[PDB]
Amino acid sequence: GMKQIEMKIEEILSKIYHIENEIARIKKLINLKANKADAYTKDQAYTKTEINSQMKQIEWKIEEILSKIYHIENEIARIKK
Amino acid sequence: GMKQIEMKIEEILSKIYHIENEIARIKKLINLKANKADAYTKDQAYTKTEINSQMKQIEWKIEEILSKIYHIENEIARIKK
Amino acid sequence: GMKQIEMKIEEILSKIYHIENEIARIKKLINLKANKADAYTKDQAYTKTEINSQMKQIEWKIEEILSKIYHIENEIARIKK
Repeated sequence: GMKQIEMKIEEILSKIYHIENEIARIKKLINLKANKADAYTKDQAYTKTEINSQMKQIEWKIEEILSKIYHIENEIARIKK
Repeated sequence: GMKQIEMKIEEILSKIYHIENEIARIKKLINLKANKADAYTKDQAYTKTEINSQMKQIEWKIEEILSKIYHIENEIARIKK
Repeated sequence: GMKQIEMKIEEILSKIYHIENEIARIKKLINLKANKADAYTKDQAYTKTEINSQMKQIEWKIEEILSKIYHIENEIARIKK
């Protein structure tokens, strides 16, 4: 009777020790994780694709401008010839 | 006396099983969390507000340029007439 | 004999109560962590440095353009004098 209880107690203590070691490992893993309060999401930041689209709009306007200037410089060269 | 100890042991074993199931769930949840080593924060990235401020300044410069170019093209047109 | 078993059961119940409190804490910590499904990383977003480089490239072009426009305006003022 006592022997059976003692055996169950030994198994219980082993399970508890194992749990305590799992919890220690979990605490270490948690500390490797980023906080919600810090990490940027779609609510805070643009994606690469979103930035690329905005930059592309600018770049087309730059190229159009350069093209207009090149034409202007040729016009001036014709006037002064 | 032995009956009461056995009952407590049953309760302990149930509690342990419950705890083990919670830990298993916890481990799976942790694995769905982003790592500090990967997640971008204010130290790594601009916000949408920061980007928007920079893009609006560029657009203002572009708007200034386009006014100057239109003016020039009209000046040239007058010289050639 | 039965007294000593009762004391080991008391120590086990104390350990379990402590563990339950650790688990409750762990769950609270996990809920403060950002999800992989939400957090932006290098796979979703540019860094400040990467944006700065792109913005510097645009700024150079704007500078080139402003210089060309200033030159052209001076050339036109001379032609019309």
